[PDB]
Amino acid sequence: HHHHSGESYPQRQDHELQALEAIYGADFQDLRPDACGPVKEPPEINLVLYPQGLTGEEVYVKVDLRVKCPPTYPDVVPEIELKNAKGLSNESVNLLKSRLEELAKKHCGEVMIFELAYHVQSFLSEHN
Amino acid sequence: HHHHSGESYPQRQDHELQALEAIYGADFQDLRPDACGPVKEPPEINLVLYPQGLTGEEVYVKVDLRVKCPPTYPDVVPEIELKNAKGLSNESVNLLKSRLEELAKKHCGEVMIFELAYHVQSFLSEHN
Repeated sequence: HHHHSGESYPQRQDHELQALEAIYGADFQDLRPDACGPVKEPPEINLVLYPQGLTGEEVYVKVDLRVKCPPTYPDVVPEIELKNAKGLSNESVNLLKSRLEELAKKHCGEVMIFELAYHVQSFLSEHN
Repeated sequence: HHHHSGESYPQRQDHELQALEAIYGADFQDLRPDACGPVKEPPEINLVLYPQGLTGEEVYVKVDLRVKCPPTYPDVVPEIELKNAKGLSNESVNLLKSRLEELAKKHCGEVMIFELAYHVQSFLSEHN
């Protein structure tokens, strides 16, 4: 009745955060403060995302992907927010948020932030 | 004229392998032998993939995702192969391979093995 990997929800979430930091690096940020105790707060991360395959150093379209993973993630959808949108209209931001929440529902059962991030990168490329 | 991350192709490929090992763990395998010299062969990995959100311990449909990344990856598509297919017909395996190579073409410019792996997991769930 448990996931085939045999890992708990915190281990699956912690492994995804390590994977996100390895690929995105400085564009990834764990917004949780350094806890002096043994309790780990639910992960809240920020991903600065650019159009797919962006080159150079001059950006025109970008947005920050704010993801808060509840304890039952990824068996439940995470809290998705879009911040610091640049070069996007209000209708395009609402559309992207609706598509991400729709993607998150179909992605339940597996960690999904990598798929949400690529969906944003592909979306930004279509509006660039 | 270079990627916005400022990282080279080997660094982007090595970061993806570290991310893949963190999430998939034992289902991920680097098929490159341990080189005693300083030259790193092109990454050739194997991903044992199951239907999305598979529970229990009894598997019915599964396949291994064989990916070989050329030096210019991800600016060029990687070599994709499907091995050890279980519960899938020959037509379904050829379809999955065609969809993965189509996905890889649209994903050029960013690392894509995570998107290829989820596409397989979602595909296996539709044939389960």
